[PDB]
Amino acid sequence: MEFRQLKYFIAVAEAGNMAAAAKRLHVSQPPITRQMQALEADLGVVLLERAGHAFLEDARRILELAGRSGDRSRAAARGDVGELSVAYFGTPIYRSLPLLLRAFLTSTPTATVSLTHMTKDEQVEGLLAGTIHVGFSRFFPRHPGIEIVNIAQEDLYLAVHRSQSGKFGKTCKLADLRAVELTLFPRGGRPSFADEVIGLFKHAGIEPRIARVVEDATAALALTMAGAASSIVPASVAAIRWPDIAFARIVRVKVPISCIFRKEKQPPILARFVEHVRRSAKD
Amino acid sequence: EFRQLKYFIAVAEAGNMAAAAKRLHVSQPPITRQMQALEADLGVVLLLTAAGHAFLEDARRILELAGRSGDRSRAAARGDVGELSVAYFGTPIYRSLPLLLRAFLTSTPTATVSLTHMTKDEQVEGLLAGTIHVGFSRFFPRHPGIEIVNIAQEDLYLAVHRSQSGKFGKTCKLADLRAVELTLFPRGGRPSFADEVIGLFKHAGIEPRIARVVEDATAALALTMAGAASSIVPASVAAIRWPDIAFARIVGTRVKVPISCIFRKEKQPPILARFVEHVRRSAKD
Amino acid sequence: MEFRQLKYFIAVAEAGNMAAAAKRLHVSQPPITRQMQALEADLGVVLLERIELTAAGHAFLEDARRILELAGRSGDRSRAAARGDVGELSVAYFGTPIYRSLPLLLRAFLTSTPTATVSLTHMTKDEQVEGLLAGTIHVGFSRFFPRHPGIEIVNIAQEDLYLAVHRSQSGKFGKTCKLADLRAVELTLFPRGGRPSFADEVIGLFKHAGIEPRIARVVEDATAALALTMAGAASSIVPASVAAIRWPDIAFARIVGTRVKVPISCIFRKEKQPPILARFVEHVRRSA
Amino acid sequence: MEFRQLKYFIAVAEAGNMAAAAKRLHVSQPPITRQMQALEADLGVVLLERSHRGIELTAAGHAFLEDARRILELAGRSGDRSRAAARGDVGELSVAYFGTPIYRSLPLLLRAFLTSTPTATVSLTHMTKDEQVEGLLAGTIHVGFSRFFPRHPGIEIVNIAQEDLYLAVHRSQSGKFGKTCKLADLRAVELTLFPSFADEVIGLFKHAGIEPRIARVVEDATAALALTMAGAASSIVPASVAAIRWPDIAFARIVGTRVKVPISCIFRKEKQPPILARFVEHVRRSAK
DNA sequence: TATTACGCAAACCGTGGTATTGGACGGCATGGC
DNA sequence: TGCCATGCCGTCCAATATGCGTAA
Repeated sequence: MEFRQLKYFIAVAEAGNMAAAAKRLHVSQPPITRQMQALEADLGVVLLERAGHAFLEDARRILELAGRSGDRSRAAARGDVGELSVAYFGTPIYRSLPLLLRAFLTSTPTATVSLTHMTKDEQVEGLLAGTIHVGFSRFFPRHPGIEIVNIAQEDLYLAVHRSQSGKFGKTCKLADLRAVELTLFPRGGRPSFADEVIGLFKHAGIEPRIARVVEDATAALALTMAGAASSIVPASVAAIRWPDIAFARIVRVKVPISCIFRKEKQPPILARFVEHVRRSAKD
Repeated sequence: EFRQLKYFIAVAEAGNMAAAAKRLHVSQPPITRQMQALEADLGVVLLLTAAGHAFLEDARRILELAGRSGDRSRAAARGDVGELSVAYFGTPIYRSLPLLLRAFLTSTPTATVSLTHMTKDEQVEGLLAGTIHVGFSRFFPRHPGIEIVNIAQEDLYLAVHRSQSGKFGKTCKLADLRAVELTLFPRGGRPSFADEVIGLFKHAGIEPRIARVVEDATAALALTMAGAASSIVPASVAAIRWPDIAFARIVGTRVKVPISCIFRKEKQPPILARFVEHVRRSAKD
Repeated sequence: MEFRQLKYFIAVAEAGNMAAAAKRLHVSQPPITRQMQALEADLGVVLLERIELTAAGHAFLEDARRILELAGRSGDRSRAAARGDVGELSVAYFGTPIYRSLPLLLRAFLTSTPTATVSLTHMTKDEQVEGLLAGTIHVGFSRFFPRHPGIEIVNIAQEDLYLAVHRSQSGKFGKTCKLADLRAVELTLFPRGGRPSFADEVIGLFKHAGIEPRIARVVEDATAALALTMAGAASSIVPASVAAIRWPDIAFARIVGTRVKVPISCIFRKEKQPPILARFVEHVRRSA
Repeated sequence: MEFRQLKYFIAVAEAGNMAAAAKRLHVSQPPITRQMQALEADLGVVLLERSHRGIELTAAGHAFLEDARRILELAGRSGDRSRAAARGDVGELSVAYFGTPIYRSLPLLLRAFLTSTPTATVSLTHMTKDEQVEGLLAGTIHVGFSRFFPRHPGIEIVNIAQEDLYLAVHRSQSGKFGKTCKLADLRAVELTLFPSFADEVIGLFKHAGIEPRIARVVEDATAALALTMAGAASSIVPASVAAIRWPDIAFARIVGTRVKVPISCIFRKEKQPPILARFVEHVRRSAK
């Protein structure tokens, strides 16, 4: 079986004659009878004569998917349809990353996403291999073939129990915070949030008081919700109305958002994300 | 062209063009030239596969309809009933669904059957698009236009190594299992069996000690046969007499799992209607 | 078998080389090497290989970290006994109760018992029963536990369940919805990989109510699920602790039913209990 | 904080008088009292009150005496745990399988290895021959099991045993070929094969001199057996598949010169872990 | 009106030792209660 | 008279350096 025999058969069916369709497609009569006579051999039955209803219901359905299939394969390359395998790590989940995907899904409504938790490292392997598309965290070291895109900057906020709201007012700076018993995060991750918080202190001269380092951002505020600790978080987390906790920005003391992706052989839906995240960067 | 699709599907299988030609007894220049012609006729980079995997999917669909148009037309001319395309997910494939298929093929002798493995969700996509007439599994969520009919219900059986066989006996309750290392299944087929087993445990106030979930039933029973872990199967598998594995009927009130099938109620082809009449005719049996 | 042979080995396995480790330890390379060849003698197994660790190296790593962090706990365990303080209650947790539940119990406990402190450690519903029976953890919190022969399971309270949809979907369910109201909501659950946990009970509670539910996705934790919900790509189900927090662009709707509660629970080894856990267990039972 | 003070302070407490401790320790007394100064200086707390009649443990004395024995078990017991890891006595053998050996062959090999290494475990995941090698090289999988493995750099094939082939046909059709049969008897039978495998089966007819009549083709073994016991197909299966008493299926031993499929065992050549290093010790030895 | 009988053009395949100096830690002797 | 601390010194450890149109 081949394609010409199916369009012929449909044309011969709609025209009711092996010559009325021969003009409906602009070719002489011998080939009309040359291919349907050969069509009834690629099948075995006698469709028409000087089972035909059974093979017609299929032939119009074989070409229908053929045209529709071409419109999928092309639109797939245009990145209009496709699942984005997003990987993440840490603080930008609470507010940052969700707004970036929902804004990207407004940009490309047919696309879907799949979240896969991964450390800043397992992203690099996951990107250099092709398991994931983008990896979200804050502090990424360079890697010979991975490009970073710094999107924006977040403020850092002190978290404290509501009982001690007035003890630090609305907002206070970094030096006001030498005796605060900061309990940071995360335990996992070789140089992540806490390590850079410690860094912004030494660059500011104050050696920080740190009592414990817990697993999550939500584990440091868990201790704060019980008054058993005080922590410091990005503006993403402080945007959430956390019960029993009070927040205060810290006043050259920002941390960034950065997605990482492989620079070679980029899938289309990934490049449509890169398009939306770069236009969303400078704005 | 039809010669083009084949080549492409043989090339996505192969990964390189040289091996694919070996599978077609052709050379590399022919398939390369035709893939160039096809990439140009479609308008998408298909190269080492590219973002035109959707074309691979639709081309598999097209060749499926080509074959199932040939065979369909033949059997329709013969006055036969045709070829009932049945999908299956999970454990029914082991014993239950084969008996149902035999009971249908003997009653409708002019009819044949074809099996392709799909998930509970892949089965609804197949029932819609016209890929399959009926799908078979255990726990189906309702879906508009699709109808579910459970043929019968099966008992559950603990499956433990023949050494740890005399410990449980001929039958055992769920409460006997509060400290048993259960290796369940199937891993990754959406909510299916293992989730129902956990639900049956959680329904009796027992949060179960579960150590593993492996590929399908055969992997769990292979870790059982290997004296590594015990599992829970339904009676379809337990009635296959697996070597070195002993089964004890898990007795209880809500300890049973159904065999259900799904089909489209909109446009029911005649073979599907005959098979549904048989299935309902075997609802009480 | 010597403490400096432990501090050297740990910094080696962490930095990944016998030079940045000596840099991280303020020593030279010869003594770092000389103490490892002495370490490989008292134990008898090759730990390091030209740097990665042998399987002997990793199994010995978790032993050496248990030793050092034990001495660090004792360093403060003694100074608090001098002042007669109640001390450190090492508590573990797994799952949804960390968002509101467990913070409030520790809040009230640290009010009634003032001289005590707490350490939070994220373990698994069976990684706890290991720590309990070994003493590394006093009480571990989570939802659904299996009975273990040495551990006493105790329930604390019930929490409700809330369907989590985007703020736009809020009118579809209003304030209250039942389980059957969700028969066709593509749900994104959690936690992924923490043995049988939350998602497996939600699958049960539907299955218990005769609803084989639609499950779309399972992600790492609750935070990752509500993220896909506040982005519109998901609709989730969270307990009361997660919903008691006001989350942006997310509308929570209570699930109404006669068997739709999930519990708060802690576990403790009932054999040789330290006195601070006793002052703690006498406070959690009073919560009922 | 060093180990010598831990053995002393316990002996000082167990003796009740530091003088008696030095004898049980086979040392002179001035070390005892001198070590306890540095011990209480590194800790920064008072453990012992001294009189002319002996000592008595302070509040820190008891509180640290428990921490002391706990540190000293692990120090001694960490050596025995590390020797087991290096010895391969402990470890999870992460096996990956593909196809028909899972029905009987691989279970018995895992059983024979576990019988010979009882303090070990097995994680059984399912992978394609390409996922195995793409995983063995990376390291996510210890050993891969399947029928026919392609020679690849970095790995090592081990053809351990051979399995005869068996005609699978329905119980009704069972008297048509006998308890055994040669390859040529199967000229007319319509064979529903499955992969890989089905490529090698046709090879076995073609290598004995037959162009077989292939009817259908699935890609699951239980899918071929399903059609067979349903009265819709016949197939050719390994002995592991025929070893299972299949409910309505009958099996007939295919006999002939070199008509058998092998059981192959694939693993990475370099840098093999202990639990694998013993497992291959059990693979090659059991080849007899 | 549908097959047939032709020919020509077109399609398409063959780190680990070595040496020294500083400290640790024990063992005898004395002082303090 | 035990029992605990304090010096002094010697030895050991450790760490830096073919497929159509045309014709029949």
